[PDB]
Amino acid sequence: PKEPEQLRKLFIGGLSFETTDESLRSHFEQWGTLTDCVVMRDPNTKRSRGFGFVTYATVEEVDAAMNARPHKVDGRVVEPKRAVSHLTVKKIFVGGIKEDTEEHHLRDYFEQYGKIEVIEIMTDRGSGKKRGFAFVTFDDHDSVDKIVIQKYHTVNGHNCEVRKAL
Ligand SMILES: CC(C)N(C)S(=O)(=O)N1CCO[C@H](C)C1
Repeated sequence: PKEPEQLRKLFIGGLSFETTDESLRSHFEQWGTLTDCVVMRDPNTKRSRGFGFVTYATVEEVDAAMNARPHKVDGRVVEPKRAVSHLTVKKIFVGGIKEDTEEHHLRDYFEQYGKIEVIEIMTDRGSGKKRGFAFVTFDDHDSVDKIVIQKYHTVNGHNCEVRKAL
């Protein structure tokens, strides 16, 4: 069946106050079927709150929209982010990699989530031995958001624990 609706949503910040449900939909329908699309407004004045959300039919459509950033909607570059599972970071902790996992193992796996800028395999300050964890820094937060919602990460045969790093 369908992926959970929460994983199909994009929170769009930085909207022009002139953006409407209809203009937000017309824009974001370029990357998939929208089952929902709302501009948040004040309950009394109806003036835009400057943000809204869109819900796609599939996760692949969310990916397509994110890959099409930057989005200029009604003349203003907006800020789409996947729904919270927002702590917006570009770096992950990767644990459980033991002593045999190398840079290329992490690169070959994680490069399919986003563009990697730094891989830091952690070693012991005294002995230089690998400590069994690493940090990966990407050029953009959506890579991290995609990573941390997965139930599982398998790298170099290890089932890894992956979390946002700050
Ligand atoms: C040993 C490991 C489990 N940590 C406690 S960490 O390496 O300090 N680490 C640094 C902060 O970001 C990560 C989420 C956590």
